Amino acid sequence: AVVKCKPTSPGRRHVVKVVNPELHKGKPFAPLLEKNSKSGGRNNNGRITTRHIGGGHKQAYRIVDFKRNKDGIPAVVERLEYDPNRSANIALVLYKDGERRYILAPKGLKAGDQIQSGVDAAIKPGNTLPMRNIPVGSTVHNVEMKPGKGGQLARSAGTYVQIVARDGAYVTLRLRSGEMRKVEADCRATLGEVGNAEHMLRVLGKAGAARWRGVRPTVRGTAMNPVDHPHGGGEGRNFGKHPVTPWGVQTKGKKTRSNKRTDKFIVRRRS
RNA sequence: AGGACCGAACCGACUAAUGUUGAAAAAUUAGCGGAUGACUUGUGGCUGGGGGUGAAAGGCCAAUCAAACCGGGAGAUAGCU
RNA sequence: GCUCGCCGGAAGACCAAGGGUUCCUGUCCAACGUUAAUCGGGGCAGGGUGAGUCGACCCCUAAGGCGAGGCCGAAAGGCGUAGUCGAUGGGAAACAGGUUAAUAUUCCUGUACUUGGUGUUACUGCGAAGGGGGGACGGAGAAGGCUAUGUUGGCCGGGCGACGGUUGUCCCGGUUUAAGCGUGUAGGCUGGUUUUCCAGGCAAAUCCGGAAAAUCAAGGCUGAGGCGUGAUGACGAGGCACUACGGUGCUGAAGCAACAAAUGCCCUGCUUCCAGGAAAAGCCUCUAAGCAUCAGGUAACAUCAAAUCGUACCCCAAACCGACACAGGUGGUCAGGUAGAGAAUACCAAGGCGCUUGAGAGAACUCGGGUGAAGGAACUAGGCAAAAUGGUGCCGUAACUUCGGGAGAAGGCACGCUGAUAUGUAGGUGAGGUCCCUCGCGGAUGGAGCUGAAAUCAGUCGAAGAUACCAGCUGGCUGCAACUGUUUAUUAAAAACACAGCACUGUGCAAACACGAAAGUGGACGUAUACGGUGUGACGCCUGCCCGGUGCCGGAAGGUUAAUU
RNA sequence: AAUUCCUUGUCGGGUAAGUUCCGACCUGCACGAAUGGCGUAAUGAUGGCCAGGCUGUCUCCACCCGAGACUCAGUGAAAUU
RNA sequence: CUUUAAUGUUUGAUGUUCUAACGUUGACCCGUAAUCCGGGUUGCGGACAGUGUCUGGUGGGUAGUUUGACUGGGGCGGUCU
Repeated sequence: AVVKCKPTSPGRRHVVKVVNPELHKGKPFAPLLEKNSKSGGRNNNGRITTRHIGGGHKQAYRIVDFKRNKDGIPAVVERLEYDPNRSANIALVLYKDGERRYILAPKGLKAGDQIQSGVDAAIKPGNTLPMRNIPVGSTVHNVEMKPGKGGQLARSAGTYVQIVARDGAYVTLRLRSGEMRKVEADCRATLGEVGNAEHMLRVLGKAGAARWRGVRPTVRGTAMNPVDHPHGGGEGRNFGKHPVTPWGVQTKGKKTRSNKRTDKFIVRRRS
């Protein structure tokens, strides 16, 4: 659910919460956890490659099955769980064979729902089948880009891919960005939309929240003594030059796709 | 419940006076701000010089920073004292 | 040595880091000590540090480091797999008393405990570089039950007062005792037991997990403290023999109860929230490869080993970092009494210092402070500074407002002491006794005793009763920024910087981007409700016209147009 | 007006008197709507202004308590030249 | 020798298809109790991508420098034969 707190304190006026009592009020399944230490935006060389990364509440990783390769074995859900590594929720499933796994939560899934992966699976939210068997004009998530590696597309809170056409060994899709892409007609795609749609409605209401997520403050650059930034400074707020990133790139229209390796799977890039 | 409140420890450093070859190569006394947090601290580790880092001041990087220190090219050049 | 003074949440006590003999004793006084110096953290000599249980080493691992191979790189060399290192973390074991001039839970006494090795006896399925369980973990809040500690009484011992009174409801001192062993309570978690079956736990599996039936509801685990033992002891205020008043032998009475009570223990818990909260090993189990009248494993006893290094002293300081015996800085633990909300603050105990130049005089003037005639900001850039305000409870509290606030608005009233209501009340605690029992650390009754507010009435003293330290000045208009916060260490705390939110734009994953000649890493073990960049800067009303120029995003006919030919 | 040169713009408010301050006027030398515009409760060791209260801030200083200064003994610098 | 079509060969361009180089930060197997690497099998792309040399454009992102003299101070103006 969604709820807007009371302005009993400054910084609580506009903060909005996404409360969902369906989540698990306890610890997750340890066998599916591992070590994940914060990075700080630095690399093997120690330099900060990406900025605005630092601190944040401690986090444990959830071993999520982005492949769903346990075909022909129904699995029932047990509980929904919070995952900080991603914006979407996850549900602790239980296969008939006694094995447990983590997956993404579809739009209207609940505890006790049955799911089956493979080609002989039913067409209902949560099941996984190759796209060669999915009806055209349907909705899917956790889509794969290559057979056998695991879903990569539509893994966000309320994101979904909509299958729109099929001609041969490939199937065309409309991604949440509006792009029109075509991928092999053998990749696995789960039905339904990832259910956390109300996540985009969450309001932090104060700066400290962005620190819990690990977002360090972002200084503009308009006043950045010119040695640091092309925007530089000047007596007052002059800013009389084009918008440019550091290292000299526009940032306000310059398209920077230099792949030229696919040239086949793009149809309607966007806009 | 709170980046809530009064207020010590604790972290700060707004003003004043003293001190200005000082007790101190930036402190002291009287008051002051914050004080469950974007807090603070210990131990160890990573980022190295046109580079690092920076809630950004051209600030910090061993009392030294509009480009650290050491040694070297080097007895640089110096139509200037 | 007798006094006075100072800290006493330290200016006391115990350590890490660091220092490295500054430790104790004797001797010495050139130099060092901001003076003298018989003294000294000074000089010379000598002595001093005792561990199976504390710590390190060691076992395991984190961020991270090196890195056989190997990938990459003009050379140097760089990253990194398997692995190996790396604490600030996890991992078996000792408490009290006594003792040295200087060392201790290290030595002595007493009482214990732990992990291994070997051997003996009996019963036996034992086994890993594997599997699983466990270890294993967040913040906040809430009480409840306890202890350390403290208070009073009782008891024991002594005392009868330099000056009125002091054989009493008087004064002083003491009333301490551990780990360990057994008891397994308050209370927390959890439904157990027996068998059959199974796509999973990389192979196997009696253990994990899963599934279907049967059967009893009490089963087990965790767990402070209390109680008993440990302890016919030890310690013990004081006495008694040696007694150089330097000290040693023996002896040594009472050693209970009640109340209060922690920020610590039960609690790695309970409750709740979103920011969703380390790893590996040891340990407990599972079997595989393999070995079985073996080896191995288990229970009991006997016995052996538990090495090596460190331990002195200072450690908020005169011994570390600051050139000084420098008003500085420096992490962790212990946390007494009265008043108090309190680790504030004031006076004190234990304990430790009086700050390594003193004396006299009592001028200007400076520094740090007290007070003030009448006036009360006229001083001044400016109420700078100083003064004043200051607490508890009740009454009361405006425009505005995002309806939370503003607000402790402003303002007003009473605060002491004695007695009584009540020989000390409400209330808390709770004994004996009585009764019950699944007979225990039980339950209920019971209300002793202890403890202890607040309120009113009356009376009383004083100039003044929140008498001291301690402890908000308030109100009105308005600019800027929303606010909390943040920055020029060492002249700039601000209207700048950040900020939640909004917007444009890029990015379809071998993502853009960034670091790197490269491999490759971060971004991210993320996937457009996402990441990066730019601008603006809560929120509310809004964000208007112009694409000529620059740049960007696009297109097509033609013209120009490189190497190459 | 944190922007207004002429300028102490005019009027009014408050003051015995107000180049600052508040409220309107608009003749914008030279505001302007995300290098954001107009407002904005609340916050503020923020900038400016007006009151109450209290004050040695002043009229105008006076006395007292201490530490130096001054005298005596001991150790014994400095910048400058 | 003045001329014009299917063909043989020549090469040149557009397009379709394929695989044998190449790629694979796709799956699986082995070295091997190893998310590296290598090899192997298979699958998807496929002469594209990518790299190298030459080359046009872009390029304050990063460097090395220049930015005159006279002058009733300099600058501005003005002048320089």
